[PDB]
Amino acid sequence: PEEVDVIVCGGGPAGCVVAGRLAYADPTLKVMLIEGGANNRDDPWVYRPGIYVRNMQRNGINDKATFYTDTMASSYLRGRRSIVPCANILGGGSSINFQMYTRASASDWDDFKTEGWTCKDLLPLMKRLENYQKPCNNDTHGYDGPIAISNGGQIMPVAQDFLRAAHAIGVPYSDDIQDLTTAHGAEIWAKYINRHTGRRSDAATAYVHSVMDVQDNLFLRCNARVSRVLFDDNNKAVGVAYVPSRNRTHGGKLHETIVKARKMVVLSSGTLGTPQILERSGVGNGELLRQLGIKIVSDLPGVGEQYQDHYTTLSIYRVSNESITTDDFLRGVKDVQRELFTEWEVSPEKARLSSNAIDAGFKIRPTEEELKEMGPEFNELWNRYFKDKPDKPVMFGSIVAGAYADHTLLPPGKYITMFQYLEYPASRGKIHIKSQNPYVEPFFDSGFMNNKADFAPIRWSYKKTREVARRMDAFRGELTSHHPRFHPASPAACKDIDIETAKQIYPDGLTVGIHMGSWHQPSEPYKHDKVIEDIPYTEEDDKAIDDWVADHVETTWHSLGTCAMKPREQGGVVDKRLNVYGTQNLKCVDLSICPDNLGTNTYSSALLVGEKGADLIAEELGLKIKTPHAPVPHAPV
Amino acid sequence: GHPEEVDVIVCGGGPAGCVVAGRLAYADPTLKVMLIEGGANNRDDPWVYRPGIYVRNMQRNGINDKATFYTDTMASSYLRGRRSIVPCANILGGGSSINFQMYTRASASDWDDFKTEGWTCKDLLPLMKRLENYQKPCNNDTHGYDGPIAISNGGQIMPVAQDFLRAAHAIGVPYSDDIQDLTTAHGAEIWAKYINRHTGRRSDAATAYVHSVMDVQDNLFLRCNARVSRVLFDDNNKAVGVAYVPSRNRTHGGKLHETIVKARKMVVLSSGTLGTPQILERSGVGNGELLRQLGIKIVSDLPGVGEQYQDHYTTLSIYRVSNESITTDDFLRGVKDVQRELFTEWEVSPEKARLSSNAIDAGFKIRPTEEELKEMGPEFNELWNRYFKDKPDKPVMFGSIVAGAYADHTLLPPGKYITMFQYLEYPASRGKIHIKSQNPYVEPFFDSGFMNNKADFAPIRWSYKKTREVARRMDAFRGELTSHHPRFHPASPAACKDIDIETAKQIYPDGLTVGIHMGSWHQPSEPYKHDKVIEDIPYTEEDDKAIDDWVADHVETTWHSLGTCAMKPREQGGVVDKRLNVYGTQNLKCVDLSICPDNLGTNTYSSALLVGEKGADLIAEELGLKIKTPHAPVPHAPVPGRPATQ
Ligand SMILES: Cc1cc2nc3c(=O)[nH]c(=O)nc-3n(C[C@H](O)[C@H](O)[C@H](O)COP(=O)(O)OP(=O)(O)OC[C@H]3O[C@@H](n4cnc5c(N)ncnc54)[C@H](O)[C@@H]3O)c2cc1C
Ligand SMILES: Cc1cc2nc3c(=O)[nH]c(=O)nc-3n(C[C@H](O)[C@H](O)[C@H](O)COP(=O)(O)OP(=O)(O)OC[C@H]3O[C@@H](n4cnc5c(N)ncnc54)[C@H](O)[C@@H]3O)c2cc1C
Repeated sequence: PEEVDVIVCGGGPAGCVVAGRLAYADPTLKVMLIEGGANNRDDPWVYRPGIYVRNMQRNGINDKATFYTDTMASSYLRGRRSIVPCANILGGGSSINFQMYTRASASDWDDFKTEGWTCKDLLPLMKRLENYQKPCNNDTHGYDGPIAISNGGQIMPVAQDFLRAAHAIGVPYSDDIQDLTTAHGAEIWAKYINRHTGRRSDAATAYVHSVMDVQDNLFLRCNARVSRVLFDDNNKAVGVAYVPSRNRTHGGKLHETIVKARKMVVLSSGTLGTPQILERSGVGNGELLRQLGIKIVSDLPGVGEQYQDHYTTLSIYRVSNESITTDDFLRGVKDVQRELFTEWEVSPEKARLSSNAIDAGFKIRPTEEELKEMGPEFNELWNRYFKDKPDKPVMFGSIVAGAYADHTLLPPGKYITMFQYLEYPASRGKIHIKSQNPYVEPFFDSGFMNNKADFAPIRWSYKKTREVARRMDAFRGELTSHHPRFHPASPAACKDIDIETAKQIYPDGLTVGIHMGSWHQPSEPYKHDKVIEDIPYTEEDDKAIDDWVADHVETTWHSLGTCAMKPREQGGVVDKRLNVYGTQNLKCVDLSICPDNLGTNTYSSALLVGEKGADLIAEELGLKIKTPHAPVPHAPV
Repeated sequence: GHPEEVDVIVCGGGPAGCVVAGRLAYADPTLKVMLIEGGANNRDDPWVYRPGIYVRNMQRNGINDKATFYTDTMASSYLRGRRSIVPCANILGGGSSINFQMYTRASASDWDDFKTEGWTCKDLLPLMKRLENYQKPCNNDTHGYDGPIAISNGGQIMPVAQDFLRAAHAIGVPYSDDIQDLTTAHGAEIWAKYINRHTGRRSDAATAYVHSVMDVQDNLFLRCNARVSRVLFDDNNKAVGVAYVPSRNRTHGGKLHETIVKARKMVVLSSGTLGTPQILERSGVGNGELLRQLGIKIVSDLPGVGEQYQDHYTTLSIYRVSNESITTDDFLRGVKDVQRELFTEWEVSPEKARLSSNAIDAGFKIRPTEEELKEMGPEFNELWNRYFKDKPDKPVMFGSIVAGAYADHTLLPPGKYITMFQYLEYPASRGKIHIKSQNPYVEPFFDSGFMNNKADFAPIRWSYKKTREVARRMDAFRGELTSHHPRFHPASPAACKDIDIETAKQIYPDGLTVGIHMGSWHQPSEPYKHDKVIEDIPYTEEDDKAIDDWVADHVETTWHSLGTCAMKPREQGGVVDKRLNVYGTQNLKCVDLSICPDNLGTNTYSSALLVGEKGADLIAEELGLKIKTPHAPVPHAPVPGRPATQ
């Protein structure tokens, strides 16, 4: 058509819930979901979980991601221009992400300090979205929601190996680290995978294609980049203008098509996308819009400010050749890939590919002792933010059964990577547009490590995750190339592959065991007997780690906080009901609205914001949300 | 044994024929009905029920026997001296056993324009829903959900589909959830298939209407491999039965081996646009001068028997694509382990399998602007005013991306391809088919009649340019296949650009021959740049004339034959009643697409079924039978009666 009731802009977790719930709640209500990227419906490069890694390739084929590079270099990162991707496909992150089922701790929601948003307030909505298909010992999960959650088809022998090691350095085992209370414990790590079908638990098939298969009131435009919201003379959002995904017209001319809104315009276009739409619509910092030739609808300085992410570091460790890992599949060995593709088709329920291979991990929190060696600047964050907040973790740590790094830069053999990220950083960034044009790259700043308090925890994490690695059965060495630049004589210096493992990789190789060049100090072969003591570290080694953090820290795609929800005088952008200040009929509901960070992989969060926004809109339209939701394609119920 | 007498005899087991015999046999288990089909039985044959191998059925290779080839008796000045080949189906299920399985529906006005009571759109709307089991989302209530024939997006949509839509948006053809809503003249969709979403099997009419009934009742008789010669008549021109001969003429002395089977109540003719007129003519029902010259005793003088042969007119614009693109070419080539990988996939999981598609996964119906109408000349403008002007639901051209070449790969270079499959919705040009002898094995006179009306050139020309602009904007695009494109002057800015160097080297990394200019046989395209600004190919009068030549050289049938036994009054050369009775006879109907008095803007499987549904209703009431809903459950399908997921 040209006109409908609710327009949802962006087809991410949040957007898919809003559009899907409202369209099901009332079949009269015409809602249209507009998404920049492509439709994901029945795409074997979405619904199969194991091929997740490739959606982060800058290979000029991958069209499922937009890559946001920093405008200028950062001193704090020793001169590098940070890259932050995000989804360009229906589903958003849910079509391309690691599928790690994590949840925030309880206090995180209370620290929003906003009525409607306590843990207490959201707990029932949390249960409403979840389809929990694994055991636990608490009452904290839901069992008839759309989003299937499990340990997946098969757990890799390294998972329990990681756990055995975590126990040995005094992290306790728990059945569920996602019970809203835990900050220091270790688990088998669940996925957004259906235990029964082997399929990825995307938001689009759960909430949108579910509804489109049974009713005719839900409209979908994919390959459609929403330029701006259309405004009234009294600032009521009337409609929405989108352009084609490609800029491939005659003479590169703009081609806007307009769609009009009777009731609501919803901005679910992501932490990076949403502030851009608001800013080119005329809703942002007044100084910026003036210069850009944009008439001011509302003057909001915090639009596109306070960029919060999680700060990833990837410690990589060499493992035994008998170890089962993803590396040969990731390199694209032919009949490795044929085997796992065939195994998934025949038996999704036991298939290796029905997993993300991130099968174990922990949330961690430092000791009275450990806090002494983490510097003054972090201790000030601790006393203020953490000290009397026992349910908040400081670092995340998981085991990927394979290298998560360009294998074109990795030696042969088997790897595991320790996937770490900083939970509540103090650093902050920003994103502003440089034009009315919706094809120009915007100004961008990661803001990674611009606060000094963020080094001490990551450094701590490096030494900790390493003490685990060294205590595992599968461990053979540290990939020197991808590790800190310790001094060769420091006791903390790396030790690379041992000779027995090397010889196994190239049994007829002429180069194995040639000392010439002294490029590594090899490990002594594996002894199951070996007694192990913690690696000592000097102030020198601690500089080396910091330097390593500044050169190799990255985004975790856990982007939030650019349209913050807090009072307008503080800088915030939305009401408690997520209305953009000084407009009518306009709400921003996605991770943009977070005023404060969460201790979690953020698919659970984006969904929960999406459930809450559906509640708020539904009681504003006098509509009642159905439970359960429409039956979800390819699922037994 | 088999019966020597029954109630109703349906001659020809196509879509229409299958609806009739099925609906009636299910409507009364006492009613004895015999379906006689010239082709072979299609039941549980993996070269029918797998949608992915459809291409093979048009091979003229000495092996394939699921098609009869009718060639023009005389060269056509209009095609530049070439004799035109039109195949039709030679198998139970007719075209529904061997076609592209593209789900398309006529526009509302097409039916209205028959100008015959009982055949209005709103008259036929319930019968349209009665036959469908629609297995995809759409934002309308135009479809049915408990009919026999399953319709879906198939197992796996190709990445080039959504790419094609992006390019079609870039040139102002709008996206829509459903272009088959009897309403749309201008728009682009993901194109559905006559393929059962859950089983991944071909939704042919024989299994859906006939085999279903034969499983649960004893009163439906099937006689395959039986060419219907002629209709036996009474002294009062009542049809009293039918005589058939073997499919293969391989008897002692090359002799005529006729078996007779009598009909108590009705003889139905459903042998297709090409078949039915011949059966009528060699029975004594057609042009009197022709029948008097051939020594056939005249039953009914109908000059319009085998006149007004219409069709849709196809052109195939072939383009080269990136080597990382997913296409069908290697599978069509017969690369052993590509075939092996795809046959295995469909066996294990038909619900997601690439073979559960036709690979024709996106397209558009298109209508020109006033802007574009000026380009198209006086003889197409006279047609527009006369036919399309105040008929806003009628499209001029159809267009769909095939994810591969639809052409002899023996004549194609290596690499990967896509074709813009294009056809003319409502041609002005008309053809004819008449028999040459009483013998049912001699070839008839034939005349495609393609392009014998100059009005047809201009819209196809406009299609070439329009689909070419769509090609040029795609992510997968790597050039035109010069060899299979119009003969532009090489200095023209409309001249073809063939494969670029980077894509070429990928084809043959260790080839000694890649990059040799010598011969200058192709103007290479410059390598793919994601950023590239594109501008439309400009054309001249000379370029236009090149394309008109290309159209005359390379235009073909779309297998959408209709119109040989037109339903209109006898004094205007019509052949049948508004109840599809053959003028001058009793207890004889035609129910197949031969009856259509005017074209329909659609892939005609939908329309052939609808005429069968209508024919069943007409015969039912004549016999006082009520048609049962839903029909007998369909082999290999699951138990369904409203919109659902999978
Ligand atoms: C590679 C990756 C790995 C991750 N790892 C994990 C993990 O292990 N576990 C976990 O639970 N979560 C993970 N996440 C985090 C989580 O998926 C995201 O935080 C979540 O998807 C946020 O949802 P959103 O709707 O707020 O934004 P998004 O998911 O990014 O969705 C935004 C959507 O809006 C569209 N859009 C942008 N601009 C426009 C426009 N102008 N018009 C129309 N549409 C537009 C985009 O195309 C996109 O589809 C990860 C994310 C990614 C990308
Ligand atoms: C290769 C191909 C591609 C096509 N593409 C599409 C598409 O993508 N989508 C779509 O919707 N439609 C398509 N069509 C068109 C569609 O299949 C036909 O319009 C439809 O099958 C016509 O049905 P019918 O009953 O009118 O005649 P037919 O389907 O031709 O059936 C006639 C039957 O009569 C039999 N017969 C003929 N003469 C005699 C005789 N003397 N005695 C006994 N039996 C006889 C034949 O064996 C045949 O089985 C295509 C057809 C073909 C062949």
